[PDB]
This record gives sequence, structure tokens and C-alpha cells, in this order.
Amino acid sequence: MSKFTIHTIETAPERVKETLRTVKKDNGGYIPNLIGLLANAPTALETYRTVGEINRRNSLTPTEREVVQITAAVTNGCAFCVAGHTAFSIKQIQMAPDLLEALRNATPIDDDPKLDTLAKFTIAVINTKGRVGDEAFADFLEVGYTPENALDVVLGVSLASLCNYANNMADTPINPELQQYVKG
Amino acid sequence: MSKFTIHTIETAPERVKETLRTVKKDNGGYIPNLIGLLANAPTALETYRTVGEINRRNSLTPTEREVVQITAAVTNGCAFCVAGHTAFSIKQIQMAPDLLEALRNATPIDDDPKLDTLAKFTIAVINTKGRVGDEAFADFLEVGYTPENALDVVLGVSLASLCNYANNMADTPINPELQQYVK
Ligand SMILES: [Cl-]
Ligand SMILES: [Cl-]
Repeated sequence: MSKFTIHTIETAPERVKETLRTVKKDNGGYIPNLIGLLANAPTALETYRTVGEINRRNSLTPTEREVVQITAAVTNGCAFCVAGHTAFSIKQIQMAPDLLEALRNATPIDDDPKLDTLAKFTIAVINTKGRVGDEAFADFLEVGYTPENALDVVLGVSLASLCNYANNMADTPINPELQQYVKG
Repeated sequence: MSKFTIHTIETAPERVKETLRTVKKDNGGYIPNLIGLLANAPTALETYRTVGEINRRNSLTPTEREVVQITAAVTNGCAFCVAGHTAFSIKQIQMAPDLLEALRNATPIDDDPKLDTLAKFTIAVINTKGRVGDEAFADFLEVGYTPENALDVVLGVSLASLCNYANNMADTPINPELQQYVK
């Protein structure tokens, strides 16, 4: 049936057991199946953790980083990550429900032109593989983003590809603790 | 006018100056323009270097990792990265000419069924955002790769998207020092 084993602490390769233990604690007692999946390839698990940590340090706000991640997961057609990021945006960030709804639905953010442009720029980045074009780039800057922010969106898109494509490949089952955030 | 400044050591953000110094030395006295572009966003430059170092110790061989990078740069239409990885493959792997020519055009690899499937798998990942299908996934295992290798290909694709998409957006000028390798 499954292409991949979703690893537990018990079955994961020794050198990632300590990381899965950390993940489980940090998540209040469960391992999101994305991590259990990436445990199959410790360099892929390592990349996902490490880039996550670099990305937090980037030129975007934590809300803007979630704008990038949710929009990418929706554009990439990845249910697991739409659910995972929704849960993070609610519990970690307490994102306004209207912002969250818009991002999940890939529809306009009416309250905040800045974030709405960022969302739309992320879609264009993904579909064009970065060749967004003169007009899309100029609209990105007009609302106050910079060339640095542009490359930090690419960074988020790059991170989104690792987890969205991996979950797309595995058809990763959605943990019971994420099931309520599933799109829909 | 260009959308991005290509940074020098002098113009870069303070916290990446040392990275640029190290890059310049490693390349014998020049900075590849991707690096001067990424310098605009220190975290994107740092991700590119960090993930490169992780990818180069993954479950694929050095040849297989370049199969993935070049195939991805061709598929993503990124001219800079094709030249950058052709350079690395010639210098640092001594890749056979038939292999290198086939990667650079995404034409089949006739001498090597295993690398031909890897190359095809990579294209499928990129064109299907990972939904490569049961049959493409089975051909991948039957050739000798593992589920682990498959996620390490996704890893390579993700790293390629960072540099390919950035270079695509900037239309990064190709350094004179890389020109011999273009096309
Ligand atoms: Cl467990
Ligand atoms: Cl310089």
C-alpha cells in the first residue's frame, strides 16, 4: 500500500531518534507524519529542520512567513501542509480568522494590501518558477517589499517544495491532531 | 535595469562579507553571480550554502547528485545553474562526456539505465510536485534506488528551486569564468 514507512522513535534510524524525541515533546506528545516520513532520509529531515530555523531569521515577519507557507501549500496542492500550517498559525501566532481563511482559500486579503500582494507574489513565484515578470515584481515593491524580501519568498517557496512534494509523493496521512484543520 | 544588485564584498551586508571572501577563495579569485545575488538576502544565501553542504552528504553518489541538479536546472529553465553545475561536474566529478551531454539536454542516458531512471524521476517530481505515480515510483525502486533515495531526490529538487528560481527571477548575468560551460 504505502510507499513510505512513517517512522516512530522506535523504528527511525539511530541518528535521528533524538530529533524525533524532541519533535514529539515540542508538539505536545505527537510526531506530525511529515517528520515521521522525512526520518526515512536523515539528510532530508535535517534540511527541513535546518531551513525552518534559517527561515525564521529571514527578512519577513512571522505572519508573512505563514502567508508564504500556506499559499505555497495551497498552490502545490498539499493537504497535509495546509493543515499543519493552519494549526501553527492558530496556536503559535493567533492569526486573525479572516486572514487565515483568505490564505487557505487563496482569495484576497481585504484588510491588508501588503499581505495580499505577498500572497499573490508567492503564487506567481511558484507557477513561473521565479520568472514572475516585470509587472508582478514592480507591484511587490510598490506595497513596500524589497528585493531582499523577494529572495526570502523564494527561500520559503524552496522550503515549501521539500515538505509539500514529499507529502505529495507519500500521500502522507494527516495526524488525528491535525484533522480539524484540513482544508475544507 | 536589473531587478537586483549583484553584491561585491564591499557592498554586501556586513554579516555575509566573510561568506563572500570564502566563496571568492574557493573559486580562485571570483564570486559566482548566484552568490552575489543571494547576498541581498543573507538567509537565502545561508540556506543555499547550508543545504548544499547537507545535500553533498545525502544517500546519493556525487554523480547522482549532479544528475538531479542539472536535470532540475534544465527542467526549470535556468541557464546560470546549468553552466554552474556543468562546471562542477567537469572539474569535481570528471563526469563522462556522453553523460554530461545527455543531462544538459534532458536526452536519454543510453549507457546507464539506473541514472536514466534517476533523471526521469527528477523530471516527474518537478512536473508533478511530487505526485510521480505508482509506476514511476516502482521503476525507481526496481532500478536499485530506495524510498530514502527518493526523498533525497526531493531534497535536491528543493535546493534546485532555491537557486533556479532566484536566478530565473533576477536573470543573473553569467560570469565570464562560467561562459565556456553555458547552453
Ligand atoms: Cl514515537
Ligand atoms: Cl568582491
